[PDB]
Amino acid sequence: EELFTGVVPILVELDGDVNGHKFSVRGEGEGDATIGKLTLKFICTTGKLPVPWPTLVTTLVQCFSRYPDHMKRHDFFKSAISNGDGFINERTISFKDDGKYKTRAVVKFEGDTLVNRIELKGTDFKEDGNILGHKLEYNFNSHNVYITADKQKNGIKANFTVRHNVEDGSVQLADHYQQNTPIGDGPVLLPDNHYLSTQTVLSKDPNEKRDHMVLLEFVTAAGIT
Repeated sequence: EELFTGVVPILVELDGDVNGHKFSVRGEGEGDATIGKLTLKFICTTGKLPVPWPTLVTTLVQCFSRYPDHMKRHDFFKSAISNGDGFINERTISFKDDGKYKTRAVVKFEGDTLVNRIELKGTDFKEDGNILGHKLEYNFNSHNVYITADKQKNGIKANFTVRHNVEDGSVQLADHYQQNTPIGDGPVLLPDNHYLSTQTVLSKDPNEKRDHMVLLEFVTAAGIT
């Protein structure tokens, strides 16, 4: 196809509930799948965010990952978007010794804009833990997202552990269980085992007074040759 040949505008909408605390996040930016780069700004439209921004990074469009040419057949994300009318991204994020997030999102184009609509539910968090107690540093480490084809439902699955730096020098782990499935019936390509290498830098908009997160991200596919 040709849907990701240049810079594409992106829109992210997230509605969540963590331990009863409801909230909403709006994301605006653009992506360039050719170099595997994302640049988006996120705002909490309901006031202050009840959880640390970094815990939402993975939830807040892997179709923008850079897949080297020889791995083009393994780019399930792009394939599903152009042959299956987008895809669904479901995850269970388990924070060690704390609560967990369960997320469902639909990723598809709306006009010339790639949209990621998410519903998030957080349960069993310690009101004084690293999440609700905002004890995580404002940064984000580099991770590898291991992808494999689903064994029974024409889709993929991924597993990886995100490492959140705690302000006391410790690290808060977040195990991710990911599942993707195209929204449409059409034939989408299934990949062989491989992973996505990711780098992310978080920052602030000096002129933004609402709770927010400016984000820069580089993702590259690897594991085959």
